[PDB]
Amino acid sequence: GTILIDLSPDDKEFQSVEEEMQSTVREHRDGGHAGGIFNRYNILKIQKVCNKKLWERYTHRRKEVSEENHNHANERMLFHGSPFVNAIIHKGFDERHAYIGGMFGAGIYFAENSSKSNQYVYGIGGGTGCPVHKDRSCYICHRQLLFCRVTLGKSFLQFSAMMAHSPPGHHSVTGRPSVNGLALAEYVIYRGEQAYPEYLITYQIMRPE
Ligand SMILES: O=c1[nH]nc(Cl)c2ccccc12
Ligand SMILES: [Zn+2]
Repeated sequence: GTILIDLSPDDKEFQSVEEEMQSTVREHRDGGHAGGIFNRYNILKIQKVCNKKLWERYTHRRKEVSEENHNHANERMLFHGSPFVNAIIHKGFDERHAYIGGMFGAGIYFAENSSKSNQYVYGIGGGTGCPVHKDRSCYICHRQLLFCRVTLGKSFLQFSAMMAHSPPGHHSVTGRPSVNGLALAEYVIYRGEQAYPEYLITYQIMRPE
């Protein structure tokens, strides 16, 4: 079902996706423990993920949510890092991609900061790092992130001091850091059909000069 189309680095689509990656790196409170130490990426490949059944499943949900929310899907593009990226692009998001222990209950988490999603590429809190070197700051091994279409609908705003259900009458949760003024929002959805893994980004973190 799924096919991957490579974007040309010469294509403005590839460049705006790269731009969204690079411009949303920030420093993290763990000093790089989970995702490694870096200020920018070496982007290796960007692919468009194409799956007609998964897309129809997404837009069918999007229209439902839209209809329930002052005609507004509230659709965003957000990063998602996960060791199960191969399964997500083939079979879609589901409960086995839910972060049981997350701050906003058991759902599927996305971030505005690419560097926040990079923390999850090798597992929760970076797991034990790359499979080859066991290094959470590995500069050699190739990482992948998804840059996804996410339907938020009516989003419950939850300020944070940094499968379950949406709070009644809402279709997601906005987790908004209230202490770190440079940290962008995270978002949690509770139905796999509310996200589509539109781009697959293959990259390395770069060692700071
Ligand atoms: O990109 C992400 N992937 N996985 C998780 Cl649990 C997560 C949790 C918070 C913020 C971002 C992410
Ligand atoms: Zn490695």
